[PDB]
Amino acid sequence: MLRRALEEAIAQALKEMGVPVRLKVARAPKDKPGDYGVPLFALAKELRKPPQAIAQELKDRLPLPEFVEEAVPVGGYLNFRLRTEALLREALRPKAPFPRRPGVVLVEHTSVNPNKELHVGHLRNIALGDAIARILAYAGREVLVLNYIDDTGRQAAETLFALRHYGLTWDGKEKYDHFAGRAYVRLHQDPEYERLQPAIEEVLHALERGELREEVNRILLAQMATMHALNARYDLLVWESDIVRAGLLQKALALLEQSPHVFRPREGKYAGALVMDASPVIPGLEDPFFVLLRSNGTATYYAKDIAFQFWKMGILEGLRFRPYENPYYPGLRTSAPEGEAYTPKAEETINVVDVRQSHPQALVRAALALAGYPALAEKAHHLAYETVLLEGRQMSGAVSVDEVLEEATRRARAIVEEKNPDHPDKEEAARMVALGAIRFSMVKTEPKKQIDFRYQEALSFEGDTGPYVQYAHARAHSILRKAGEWGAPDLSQATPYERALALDLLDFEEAVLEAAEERTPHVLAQYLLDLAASWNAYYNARENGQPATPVLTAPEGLRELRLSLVQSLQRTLATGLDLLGIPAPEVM
Repeated sequence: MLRRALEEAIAQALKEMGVPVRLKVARAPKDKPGDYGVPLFALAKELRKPPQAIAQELKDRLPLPEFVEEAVPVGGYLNFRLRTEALLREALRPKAPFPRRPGVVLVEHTSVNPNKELHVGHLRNIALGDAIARILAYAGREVLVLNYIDDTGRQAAETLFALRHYGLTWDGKEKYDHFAGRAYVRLHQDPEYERLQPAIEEVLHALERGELREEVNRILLAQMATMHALNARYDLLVWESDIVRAGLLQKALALLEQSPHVFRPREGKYAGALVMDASPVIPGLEDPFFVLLRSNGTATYYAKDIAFQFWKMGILEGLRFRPYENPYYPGLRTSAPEGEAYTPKAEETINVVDVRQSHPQALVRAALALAGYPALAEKAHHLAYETVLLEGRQMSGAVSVDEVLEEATRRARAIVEEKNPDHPDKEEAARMVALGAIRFSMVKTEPKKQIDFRYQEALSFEGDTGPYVQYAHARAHSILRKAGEWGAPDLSQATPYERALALDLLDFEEAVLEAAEERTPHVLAQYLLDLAASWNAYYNARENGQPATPVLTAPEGLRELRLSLVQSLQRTLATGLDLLGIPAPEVM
C-alpha cells in the first residue's frame, strides 16, 4: 500500500528512538505543506516535550520511503509531500482483497422471529451486518455469517396458533410470511386476546418440543426471499430447537459451576438461584450478580446467550449441520437433528443488534473470562444500531420491508424511464438503483445515530445517496466504453487535476481497513461519497470556456493517463459499492 507503508516506516523509526507507539497518518490540510501528516501531540505530553521538537526528531531518524518527496515538520505535525510520479503509479495500481489471515470471525445478523414479514427495523440490521461481513472478508479475514432462528419462541407460537384458531388457509399466491403476519395481527387485535393465553401456551409447548418446525420453516423461507432481495449473504442457520437437542445450555451451566464465582446463595434475595459473580472480572458494579438459573429452576436468557457464545468459539460442541433446502443460497447450511458435527471455532464474534433489545456485553465477556478464556472475552463484539424511521414515522404502531422495496423500485423505475428511455433492461436497472438507495442509506449513518428513510431523498442521483455513487461509476465506465483499448499512460503530462484525484484514490484501502478494524461500514460509505464527489468535480471542471479535464480529446500520453485514472476510479467505486452490497450499473 502507501499510507500504511508510511505508518510502518514511522513506527519502526519511533522504536529506534525509544517510544514503541504507533501513529496514524491522515490527509494533510487543504493545500498545505504536504499530502499526509502525522500528529505528535499525544506524545508531546506523554514525553513532556515540544511537539515541534518530536516532529523534527522523527524527521531526523526517518528513512524516507522512495515515494516520499520530502518530510516537513509543521507545528506539531510531521507532514509528507509525495513524489507525484509515485503517487500516480500507486493510484493506478489495481486494488484487490488483502492476504488471507486464518481464524474465523463469526458475524451474526438478521436473526428475526420467524413469525411474520420483516419490517423496517430489520433493514438496518441486515444492511449493517452484511456490509461488515463483506468488508472484513475483503480485508483478509476468514468470515462466516450466521442467522439464528428462534423456532421455539412465543412469537412463533402466537402466529401458528392464530393461523389455526382463525381457520385461515393460504391462498397459494400471497407471500407466505405476509399471510402469517396478517394472522398474527388479527390475534393481537382480538378483544379476547388475554382469554386465549392458555390455548397459546398449548401450541408453545408443542413448538418447544420441536413438533412444529416445518410450519415455522414455511414462514422462514418467505422471509428469506426478502433477505435475498436485500443482497445479504448467509453461511449458517442455527435453530433454537437444535440448540436444545445439542444440550448446550446444560453443558455451559456445568462448565460455569466449576468456577468459584458461580454458586447458589443459600440465603438472601438469590437463595436457591444459580448466580455468576462478575465482579472479579468486571470492576465497578452495584450488583455484579447475573442470574443463570432462577430459584424455580428456569434458565435465564443470559445463561442461554452464554451457552451459544461458547459454541461459537468452540468451547462447547453438540450442533450438527446439513444442506439447507432453499432457492436462494446453494451453499447455505443449517443445524439439524442429523448432520456433521461442527463448531466455527471463532476467534472473534460480532452480533449485530438493536440498541434496545440487547444484552450487556459484560455478560458473555465475564462468562468467557470466568470460564478461563480471558483472551476470547475481548473478542466478543456487539454492533448496536439505532432506530430507523420511514418518512419521519416510527414503525412501532407499520410497513414491511417488502413494501419499502416495491415502492422504492417503483420510483426508481420512473427515474430510469426519463434519464435513459432507451435503456435495454429497465427493470434490472430499477432494481439496482432501489437496492443501492436502500443499502447505502442503511449504512452511511453511524450506527449510534437514528435514520429517517425518505424515498425521494434516498433515491436522488444528486444527494449523498447510493444512486449518486452508482451514477459516478456509470459515468466513468461510459467513458471507458467509448475509448476502447489504450496504451501506456504518460505520467509526466499529469496536471493538478490528475494529482488531486489520484490522491483521493490512495485513501480507499485505509477506508476499507479502518471500517474493518473498527467495525464501522459508514467510514467506507462516507469515503465513497467523497470519492464520487471528487470524480464529479474532476469531470465537470472547466477553464477558459472549455473542459479542463477532457479524456477523449486529450493529446497522446495524456489521454492514456486519464483513461487509466478513470479506470482506477470506476474499479474503486465498483469494488467499494460491492462491499456495501450495492450493485454498480454500467448504464444509467
